[PDB]
Amino acid sequence: DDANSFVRAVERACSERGLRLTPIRANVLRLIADAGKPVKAYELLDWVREGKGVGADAPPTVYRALDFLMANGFVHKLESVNAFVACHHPNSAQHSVPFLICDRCHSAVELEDRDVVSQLEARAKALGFQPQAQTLEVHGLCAKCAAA
Amino acid sequence: HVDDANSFVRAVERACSERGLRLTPIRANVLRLIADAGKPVKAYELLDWVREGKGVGADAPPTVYRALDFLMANGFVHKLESVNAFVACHHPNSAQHSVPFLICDRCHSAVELEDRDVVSQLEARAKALGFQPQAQTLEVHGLCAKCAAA
Ligand SMILES: [Zn+2]
Ligand SMILES: [Zn+2]
Repeated sequence: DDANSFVRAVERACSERGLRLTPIRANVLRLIADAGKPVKAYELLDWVREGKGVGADAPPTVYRALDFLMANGFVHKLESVNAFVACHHPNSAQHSVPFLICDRCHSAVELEDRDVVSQLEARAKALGFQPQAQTLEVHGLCAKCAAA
Repeated sequence: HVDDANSFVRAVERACSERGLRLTPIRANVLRLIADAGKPVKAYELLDWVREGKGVGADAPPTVYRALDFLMANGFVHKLESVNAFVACHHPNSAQHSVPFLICDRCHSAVELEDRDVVSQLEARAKALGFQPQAQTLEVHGLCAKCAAA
């Protein structure tokens, strides 16, 4: 229900935004949702292929589906560990620390300064948000994308 | 070719290409109107400007509000609750004293983070983690208490 909660929020978001979930995009979304942990690009391709030997999606098609999710902010690249993670959503605890994500490149870094976060979360609760129903995200621009 | 608000419209158009979104004329029209205005814009005002820009044949109000919902749902435009008016996303090099926004990802309502102490620390942490808080003001994304309860 963790994974179903993620799929439902992205489907709801796509409906609202005018985005289209083709079959591969829904397939990839489901595999990422059912992982519940960061995913390597090679694991996603293996999983997509596990269905049919010959009738499998070509790798570029699989990775364009992953880029679609990243570009729309449903998935980030945790470059810490060279893997892909679902956006924060109304999910469980025990792996929830805010993400800092770049607008252009969709890499994420985890904000691990407990008192900066705690202050940020306090400000947001006072201002009408629920930092514990959904872990916050900070969105900005990385130094590397800023250089161009 | 493109100055500073024109860069913003360009980058939204590029983002549409990478995301799988269609930027119709009315969507580009409302975006450019919001971007060129500097100050938050009321909805009735965009509707005014859209009619003034076109004249005979103007888009009906439902078309203009749906284009605004498109822009909000995709995070290019927020509704600033305090002034009940719309503002562009934070974007690169807009030259001003801008402050970070806190946006609900469900209703697209935003509020400014006016706590200098908390903002200063966040930007300091972001600079330490590899980001450029001066190249583009930070946004914080969360779920509002009202949207959470519904
Ligand atoms: Zn980047
Ligand atoms: Zn809300």
